[PDB]
Amino acid sequence: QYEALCGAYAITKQAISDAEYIGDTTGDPRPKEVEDLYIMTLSDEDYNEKRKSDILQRRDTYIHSIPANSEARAAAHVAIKRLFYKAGNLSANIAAAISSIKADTRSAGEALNRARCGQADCKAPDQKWFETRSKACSGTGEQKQGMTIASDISCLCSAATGETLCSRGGEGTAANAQTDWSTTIADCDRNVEGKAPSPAAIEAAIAVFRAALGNAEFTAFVLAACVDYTNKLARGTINDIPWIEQLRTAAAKLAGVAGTRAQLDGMRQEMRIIEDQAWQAFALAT
Amino acid sequence: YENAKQYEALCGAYAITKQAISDAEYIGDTTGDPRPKEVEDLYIMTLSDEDYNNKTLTGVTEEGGLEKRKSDILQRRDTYGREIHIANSEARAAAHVAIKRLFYKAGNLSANIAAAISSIKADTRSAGEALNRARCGQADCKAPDQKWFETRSKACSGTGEQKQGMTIASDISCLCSAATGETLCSAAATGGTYRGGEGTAANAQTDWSTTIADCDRNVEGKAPSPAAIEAAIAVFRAALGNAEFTKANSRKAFVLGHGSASDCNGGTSSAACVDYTNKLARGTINDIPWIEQLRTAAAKLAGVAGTRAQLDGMRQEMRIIEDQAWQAFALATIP
Amino acid sequence: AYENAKQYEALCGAYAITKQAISDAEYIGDTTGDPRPKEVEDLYIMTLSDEDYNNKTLGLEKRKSDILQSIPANSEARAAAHVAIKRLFYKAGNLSANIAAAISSIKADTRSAGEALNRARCGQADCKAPDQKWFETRSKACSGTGEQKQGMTIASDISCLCSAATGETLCSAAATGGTYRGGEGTAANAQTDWSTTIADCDRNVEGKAPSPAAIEAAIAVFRAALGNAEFTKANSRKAFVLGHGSASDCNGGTSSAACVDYTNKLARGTINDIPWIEQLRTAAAKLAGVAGTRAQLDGMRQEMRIIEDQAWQAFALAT
Ligand SMILES: *[C@@H]1O[C@H](CO)[C@@H](O[C@@H]2O[C@H](CO)[C@@H](O)[C@H](O)[C@H]2NC(C)=O)[C@H](O)[C@H]1NC(C)=O
Ligand SMILES: *[C@@H]1O[C@H](CO)[C@@H](O)[C@H](O)[C@H]1NC(C)=O
Ligand SMILES: *[C@@H]1O[C@H](CO)[C@@H](O)[C@H](O)[C@H]1NC(C)=O
Ligand SMILES: *[C@H]1O[C@H](CO)[C@@H](O)[C@H](O)[C@H]1O
Ligand SMILES: *[C@H]1O[C@H](CO)[C@@H](O)[C@H](O)[C@H]1O
Ligand SMILES: *[C@H]1O[C@H](CO)[C@@H](O)[C@H](O)[C@H]1O
Ligand SMILES: *[C@H]1O[C@H](CO)[C@@H](O)[C@H](O)[C@H]1O
Repeated sequence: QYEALCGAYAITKQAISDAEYIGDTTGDPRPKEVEDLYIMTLSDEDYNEKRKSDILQRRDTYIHSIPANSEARAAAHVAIKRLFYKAGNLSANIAAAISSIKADTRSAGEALNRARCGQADCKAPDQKWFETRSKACSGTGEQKQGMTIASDISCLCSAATGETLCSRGGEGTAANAQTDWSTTIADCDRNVEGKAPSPAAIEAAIAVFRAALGNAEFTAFVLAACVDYTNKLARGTINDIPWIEQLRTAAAKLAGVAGTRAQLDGMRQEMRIIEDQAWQAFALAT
Repeated sequence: YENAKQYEALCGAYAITKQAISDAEYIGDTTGDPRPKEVEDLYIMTLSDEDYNNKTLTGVTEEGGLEKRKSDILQRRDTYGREIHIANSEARAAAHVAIKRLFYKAGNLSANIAAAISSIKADTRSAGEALNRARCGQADCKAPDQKWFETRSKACSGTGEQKQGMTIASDISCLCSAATGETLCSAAATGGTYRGGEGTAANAQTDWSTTIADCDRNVEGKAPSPAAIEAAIAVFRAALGNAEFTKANSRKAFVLGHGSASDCNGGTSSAACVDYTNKLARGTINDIPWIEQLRTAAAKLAGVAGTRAQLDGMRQEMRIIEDQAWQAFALATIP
Repeated sequence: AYENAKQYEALCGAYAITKQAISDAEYIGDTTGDPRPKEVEDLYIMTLSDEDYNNKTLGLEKRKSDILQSIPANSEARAAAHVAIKRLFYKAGNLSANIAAAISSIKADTRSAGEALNRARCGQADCKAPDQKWFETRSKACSGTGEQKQGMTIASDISCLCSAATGETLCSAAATGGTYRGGEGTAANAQTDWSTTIADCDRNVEGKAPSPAAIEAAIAVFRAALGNAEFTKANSRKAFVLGHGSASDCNGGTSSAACVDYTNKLARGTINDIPWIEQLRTAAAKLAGVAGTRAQLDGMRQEMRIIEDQAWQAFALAT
């Protein structure tokens, strides 16, 4: 077999790229113009920073002025005061939304890693990744079945009677599994160029796993073999078996990045709108 | 122990049909959808003494609340101080048309916003009817009764009248009901009633809410997703196969069963099968009646996502219309 | 009998998407908001000063009388509302230019996507009529014995998988190709074994607009069907074969021989390296970029309409 096992390894060894979701970062801060225009409309008390220098210069053609010190300067100010506040109070929402995405992506990254490696220590092959071959692949004494992606490449790919079909029944092959990890990866780690994670790719891998579920050897939701996920299955759902649940939790956090993406793009457009709104309000002060 | 994977596929499809599509999961918040009260309140301001009265009955905007608020709009809702919310300069009149332009546009958008909501309401209910039409033979799917199955001969083997795939239940009933019993489909999977070729849909109903137990305990608190429908078909097509049958009209890969059969309208454990060759003529699994309804529901669930994008965009225009109204209101505050 | 249909249907789904039209106009809304709003151009002349008001710097009088069904009075706003309109005027001027580039970017992206679909089905971006250039020899298209032009086209893999001597409705619900028999690659014989084999797919086509997800979905369908666990000797990776089973060659005489052994063409175990899936991915990627550019297009149209609203607010100062 050995098809969904290495496939899930590539999906767990994908690359979460926060930058490909956050995107612009240029319109996210409060537009400099709605801040420069604001100061020039501060009447004759608050205006009198080293930033007044950048304003009233850099015409960019070959841009700003102190308007009439009448009520129109304050009349324009109260118009842009909300425009100034709206950008600043929207940039915080954009920044908070970015932190939501960054938390979700890494959390989905942790779930993707914790699905394969232990916690997040996949930099080196911990021995806790692989367990005994009676309580982890058979689950007799303790119900510790099918824990990780690599916790299943031990059974059906160790012991005897196999012509690399999956490229110590009862005992623990922890070190042999550590060696079998090197042999197994050699038939893997090709990756898929690590393009990006996708919630559909997790469901597709999950669905592909459900296809290979089944075997007609001697001791129903199984994959000799020594797998028998029915040990910890409890109710038939794979929502109990660990690595499927960890993959699903990662998809749930990854599902939220698109929702914040639609919110985030529209908020940036509003900032671009608030720029154009402000210039047509500086004319209020003639 | 025999037809376990096939049940897992059908139970997966049943799960989505048992899932509910709440309308508000797509419509969302509607407190900002209507015409903003700020742009309305600003419109009463730039009106002068004339046209500002209850007796303007010939033209009234939303003054069915007997006006009243016309003079009470000038409130004091601010910070520790009171600032917000009208003389009668030429700027007052010149600001009215600027508000009137956005006052119209906000109201038009409110109608357009409501129009997109009605599209979502219709599509979701139309989609909801489709999922039901797969689980039952109706758009309601209420009582596990009322004969939404058919005879064994017609529904499982397609001998008399080609009626395979009519409902996900019929395919579940045929696959999990035979004389020979085991943990074939589920734990309590014997299905003794629906055994003979003459076995009517009543027999299936009598052993329906006994083999469907695990499925209803496994439907989780999620919502149907168009990928979930396509996923449900993927596990279904993966399980379709039984290399043993009746030669002609035995196109396998269209058989949901096991072992030598020669029939699926019988008592043998093997006859716990459904041959679709007599319905899947075109050659596609997607021609099974509950597959099309699954795809019909998934298609409608993709349509509401786009209308949601239109709905969200309209509320953005409404909100920036509210801000632009204050800009036009600042025209009047000129000496 | 039908012994490759599970493999055939996966290939037929891809052929269905390639035989589908993207309709370059479905991703555009209208040519109303795209051009510069004439009202802003109209309001430009109502405050276009009194000098340069009819001085066309190489007409203006016809446009100044065009406004017939307020007054271009010489006040401050005649030069104090023009500046606000000027700021808006060229902002919408660049915006409509960017809109035109976005439309051209969409059209170029859809054509490149549509070319890729034709490239996967046929080998060229012009799927006009069945040509011998579409297929190649068994040695190349199916068995990989002599050259590695294996996954060139879906059309060659279909002809390799659904054509052999021994074959009763091997797939396609009607007949089996009887000329592409063994070393006789005869790409012309694969052309004779084409219209008979491909007629079911020319009925499975529907009004399903070519979508990025459907292309990735059909690839998953092919992934499931990719397998032949018996096959033959070294460099015969059994997971990367598409056939009945228990063979030693591909496209020979046996129905089993109707197989495609990508082992020689494939590398790093990535099916996303067979020619047709590559093009399918290229088409899917470009189609996604169409969605992104269309999202920009509607956003730009939104900014143009608000610019026109700002024009009156700027122009209302002249009263
Ligand atoms: C894009 O917007 C800019 C905004 O300035 C336009 O630039 C002006 O174009 C007018 C055209 O008659 C010239 O007279 C000005 O000298 C330009 N000013 C500057 C600062 O560039 C420009 O025309 C717009 N369109 C394009 C294609 O650039
Ligand atoms: C924006 O936030 C400031 C405080 O940071 C607050 O004083 C102001 O009222 C807010 N205005 C808006 C429009 O949100
Ligand atoms: C819709 O727009 C038209 C434009 O003439 C306007 O007369 C009408 O009042 C608008 N709708 C509403 C509900 O205001
Ligand atoms: C299913 O039922 C048949 C007929 O009784 C039996 O022969 C098989 O052994 C069983 O699995
Ligand atoms: C399916 O049923 C047949 C008898 O029809 C039996 O021989 C097989 O063992 C069973 O799987
Ligand atoms: C190819 O399939 C045919 C069916 O027509 C069978 O007769 C052969 O044995 C097989 O190789
Ligand atoms: C495929 O063709 C081989 C040729 O030997 C035959 O043995 C198999 O029975 C058939 O399916």
